[PDB]
Amino acid sequence: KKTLWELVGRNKDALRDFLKEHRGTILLRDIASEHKVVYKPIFKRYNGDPDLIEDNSNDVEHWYDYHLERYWNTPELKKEFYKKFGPVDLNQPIILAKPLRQHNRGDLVHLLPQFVVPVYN
Amino acid sequence: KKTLWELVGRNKDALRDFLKEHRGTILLRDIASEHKVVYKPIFKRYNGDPDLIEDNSNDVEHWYDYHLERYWNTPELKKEFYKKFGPVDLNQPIILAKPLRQHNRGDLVHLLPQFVVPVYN
Repeated sequence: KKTLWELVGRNKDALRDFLKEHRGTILLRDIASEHKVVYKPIFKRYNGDPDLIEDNSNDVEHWYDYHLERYWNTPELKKEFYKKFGPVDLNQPIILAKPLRQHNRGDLVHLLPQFVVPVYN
Repeated sequence: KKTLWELVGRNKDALRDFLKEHRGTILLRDIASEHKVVYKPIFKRYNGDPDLIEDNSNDVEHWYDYHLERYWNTPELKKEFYKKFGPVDLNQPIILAKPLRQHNRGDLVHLLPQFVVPVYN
């Protein structure tokens, strides 16, 4: 697909490398939400790696379900959702990020690589 | 076309007072990008003063170099760029602004006063 998780072929080390390589330019758009917010990933002041939460399949499942339920909530929309994104990848990490919108100083979000596309890749 | 930073005497309190005085009648066109998009100056969350960033001249250099490399990245264009804008002024604040409609980079941009010209209504 065109999502970040497919672009790195479902591999957390490659995801971490990808984000690290484009630290100064990289933005992510949620395409699983109706309101196409673009987000700036958070990086760790130290080693310069992205701030990822690894191995929390519980939170992954929640975010996955949350989107399906909020935005793709009809039998029809549901078949397309699954066509676009596939079944949940419980092994993906969660990316720490802030939405590019006004007054975003506090705002942290958890994004699934499965649901985001790089801007400008 | 005289830039905002020139019009306010390269003084950062002068810049703040200018955006306060013209609130509601000025927009800002980014003239350092290929597409010269017009944005609206963001005012502080519960608002009198413009939402500027004044403490970070590494972010100033980042945005100045960013446009140079993206948009003026031939020998010819780099000359025209420099002749037009001059060296980066590290004393300038960063202007938080938002697009007038849905934008590929999201709904918040950082604009250099050195790279923008006012658009009046």
